[PDB]
Amino acid sequence: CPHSDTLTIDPMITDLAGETSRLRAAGPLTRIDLLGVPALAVTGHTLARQLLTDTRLVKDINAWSLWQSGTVTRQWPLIGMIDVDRSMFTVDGPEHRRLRIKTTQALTRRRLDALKPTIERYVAELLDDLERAGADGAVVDLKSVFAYPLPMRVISALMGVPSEDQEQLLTWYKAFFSILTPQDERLRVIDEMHGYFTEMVRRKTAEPGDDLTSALIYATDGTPLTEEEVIGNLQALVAAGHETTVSLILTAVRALLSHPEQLRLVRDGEIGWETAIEETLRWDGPVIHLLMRFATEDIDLGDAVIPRGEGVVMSYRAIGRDITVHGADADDFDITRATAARHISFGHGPHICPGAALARLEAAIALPALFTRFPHLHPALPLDQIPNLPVLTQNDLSHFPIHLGR
Ligand code: HEM
Ligand SMILES: C[C@]12CC[C@H]3[C@@H](CCC4=CC(=O)CC[C@@]43C)[C@@H]1CC[C@@H]2O
Ligand SMILES: [K+]
Ligand SMILES: [Mg+2]
Repeated sequence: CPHSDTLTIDPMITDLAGETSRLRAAGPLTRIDLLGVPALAVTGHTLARQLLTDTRLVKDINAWSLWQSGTVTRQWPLIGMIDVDRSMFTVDGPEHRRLRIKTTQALTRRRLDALKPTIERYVAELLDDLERAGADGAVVDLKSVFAYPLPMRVISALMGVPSEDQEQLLTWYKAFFSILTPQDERLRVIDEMHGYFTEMVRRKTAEPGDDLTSALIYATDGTPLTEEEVIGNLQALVAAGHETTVSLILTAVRALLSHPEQLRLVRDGEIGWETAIEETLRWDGPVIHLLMRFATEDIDLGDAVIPRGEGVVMSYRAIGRDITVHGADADDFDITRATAARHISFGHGPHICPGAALARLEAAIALPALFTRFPHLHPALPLDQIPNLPVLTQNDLSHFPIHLGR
């Protein structure tokens, strides 16, 4: 714990709070190390906003000098987070809008109303599971019984993933995200995931349905998307759709239970559940780091330069704790704070999250339904002793022991 001018991101997530504070105090641009690979980290709000609209920063991995020289390869444990197939994720420019449009149109709040009953149905279902599990005052894992399955169910409904394949998806993703997965196994899981979605796209081509995957395939709007692009989008939509939303639900519940006066505020209708959700995103949101962007040429920030070829990471957790924007109490959870909804936790610029409306809806429906159903819900384990899974880029809580109460 001597001074270092490069900040190593610990992959066991041993001290997230401290690391997040360190990242802020070294910011708003600072050198980080990711499992032995160097990059810059944007930890400031204003500077992130600027760079996320800066055209000289591209997603394409071939723009990465460390990928050109071959000093970073597929053996890097984080490689699956950026070296993926052509999709809205990995593209920039006029091409990019073509890859987003059907998704953004499908995920407008008004189109989402059609999905609302389905979400309600799954929330009711899994609450029933919660009732049965937590009977006779037993300790229950809120994640595995409620928060983990709900978002997969919902995104699978939207994309048209069959009910019976979802378990296997969840197993893959656990392996994919965990630092502890052997790299040879992770890459194999990555190939198996690719294989599954390739066949899902072929199936939806042969027999299209009332789902977004079928819309990605057959476009009214009216050049049709290629096979790589449909598959690519599909992958991005399910992975993101599931992994982030799980976190958002668990962190909201933790935040509110650990600040019961504030839970009271939303229950008695003085602050919207929605606002509670926004402050959760600012304070304790699903994304820790977002890999990764690359400079097509030198980028001059006045008293700093991002060199051509260099990798740039968006540290969205640190950005949410920005004191310049949120004030001295940034590190506090406060759903009444004036800047609650002024975060960029869904991102900014062209690559801004297209599912943001769905995420907000899922949480807005899930949270009041949870606490209405179980008003004396409380932790069977001190909330501050709930550990993160060793997942470096994602705010992935391990387990959430509760009693239904009463
Ligand atoms: C709490 C929930 C969520 C959080 C915190 C979140 C956050 C983000 C962020 C920060 C990005 C990109 C930021 C950047 O490029 O720098 C993103 C991209 C994306 N997200 Fe969301 N997201 C959430 C839920 C979702 C949902 C529900 C979906 C789909 C239903 C989704 C689908 C996508 C896709 C496909 C991309 C890549 C978009 C692109 O690069 O153009 N995410 N997510
Ligand atoms: C980075 C991310 C989790 C990993 C996702 C990413 C969307 C694109 C994507 C496609 C894949 O095939 C692997 C998972 C990834 C790399 C998600 C967007 C927000 C979320 O934090
Ligand atoms: K690839
Ligand atoms: Mg120094």
